[PDB]
Amino acid sequence: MVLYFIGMGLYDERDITVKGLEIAKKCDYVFAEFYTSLMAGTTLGRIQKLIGKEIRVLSREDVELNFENIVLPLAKENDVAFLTPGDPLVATTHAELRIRAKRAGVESYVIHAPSIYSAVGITGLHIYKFGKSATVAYPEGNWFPTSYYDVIKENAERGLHTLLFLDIKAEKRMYMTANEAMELLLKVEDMKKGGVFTDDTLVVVLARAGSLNPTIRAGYVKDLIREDFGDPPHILIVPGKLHIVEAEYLVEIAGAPREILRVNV
Amino acid sequence: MVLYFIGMGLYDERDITVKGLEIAKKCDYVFAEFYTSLMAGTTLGRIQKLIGKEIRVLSREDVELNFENIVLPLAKENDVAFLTPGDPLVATTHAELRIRAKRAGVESYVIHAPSIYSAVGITGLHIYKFGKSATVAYPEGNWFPTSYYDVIKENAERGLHTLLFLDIKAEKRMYMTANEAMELLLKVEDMKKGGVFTDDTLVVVLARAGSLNPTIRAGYVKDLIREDFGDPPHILIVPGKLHIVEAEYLVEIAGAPREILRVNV
Ligand SMILES: Nc1ncnc2c1ncn2[C@@H]1O[C@H](CSCC[C@H](N)C(=O)O)[C@@H](O)[C@H]1O
Ligand code: NA
Repeated sequence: MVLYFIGMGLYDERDITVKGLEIAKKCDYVFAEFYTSLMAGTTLGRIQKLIGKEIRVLSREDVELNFENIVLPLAKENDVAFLTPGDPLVATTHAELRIRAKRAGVESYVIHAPSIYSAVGITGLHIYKFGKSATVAYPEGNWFPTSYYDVIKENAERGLHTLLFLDIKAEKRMYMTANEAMELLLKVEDMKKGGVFTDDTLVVVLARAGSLNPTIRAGYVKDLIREDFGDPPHILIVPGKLHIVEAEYLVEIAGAPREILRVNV
Repeated sequence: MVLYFIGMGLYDERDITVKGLEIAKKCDYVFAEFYTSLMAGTTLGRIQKLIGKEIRVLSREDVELNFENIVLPLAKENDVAFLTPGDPLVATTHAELRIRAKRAGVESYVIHAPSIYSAVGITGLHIYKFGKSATVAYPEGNWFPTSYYDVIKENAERGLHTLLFLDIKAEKRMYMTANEAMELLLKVEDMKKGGVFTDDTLVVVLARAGSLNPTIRAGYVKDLIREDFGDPPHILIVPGKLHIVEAEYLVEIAGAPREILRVNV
């Protein structure tokens, strides 16, 4: 009787750690969700094939309202695994599920996997220089989210980089592109006018991290806002003050304008 | 003609991803470094047996000063793998290595793995609330660095959490414990008296992340400063003001005192 929170990683079924795979293979029941992120390089079939078990996919409602009714009951008499994209506890509310497990007398263990949060390292930006992170959320009806704009501003004043997770509506199959995130940010800039995000702002786009050929691009909003970065998932990053080697990397690897090599100390 | 930056993960040889293991097995030559960090839950022998290849260890100088003379030459006519603890390119200087590859006409791909940057999510603290990160260094001689103290201050001031890496002497295999980190910070507080780190400061300790039995403890400095958190590596976190949900996880999972439910929320 035990519950394992196992991350499947960034892009495909092979992004799971060996630890996670060997443990999953031996579990009596295997559950999973695919609404907290998008694994663009795999399918349930390949995952099931790899694990050798039938996987039951849970919806956000199943998890958020019925985890203790669907999963925990089985964990009391068996070994259960709950799979999620990337790392199970990063930018999700799955951590709270460990409390529910506890209160049900079920021991839980966490098996990490590569996460988008650390994969930003591939952009060449020093990961220790990232500040507070935020999520660019799709406006809905008359409600237009904007706090993420304030995060960029706060980080920028401190010279820190800003990681922007992009919205996702799995059931509607909606995956926010970096382009849409940029459009929303310009609209918020027009609203607040803090000179935080404009056509001249340098940004970095990372798409489908985890694949052998992710899309890594850096440049000014005016030039990237309409560029095709390939299929989702995408994340947008607004760098703060750059170190020379960061700029060098963005130019050499992410095709940024050579002019950014000239940093303003 | 191809260099593969492959992450070994957090704690033991099984923290590498299935993708990383399979690719490593197809490489003609396999290099690894254990100076940016160490896999306390395994050995070079166990990693070699898992990969089924002989692994050549590289020192910090081998990499920083001679990467292009030791690794790249072979990558020109073979498939080569460069293994590192955690997720590749997280270590500040590693991304630049890809520029060296490009310059040498060598293709490079990144195979991600679990990083402490995302693994700390197991402490229950929301990942988006983490601010700038820092490393607590041992003072020595006339040198007493304290910038990490200022990082905590700026972060906590904005309600952000601070991830603190503890000093490590790879070659000498000596790790700074969370206990030593706390003592050091109290000492720094005594000199700067900014009211940033005191006996009443709430801290979180994460030890052996990646292991199936990690140590996750949360409490006030006065009660944790002499507690035994087990074997290294240790990571110290100074949380900013907590979301009730974070506080609850810390109490139920990290054994934190109920007092934080009213004092630090
Ligand atoms: N492989 C990938 N490439 C680019 N962005 C990704 C990504 N995986 C996740 N994301 C980003 O993060 C959002 C999901 S947030 C959940 C993250 C997950 N627990 C993890 O550990 O990665 C997506 O909407 C997207 O903006
Ligand atoms: Na961070």
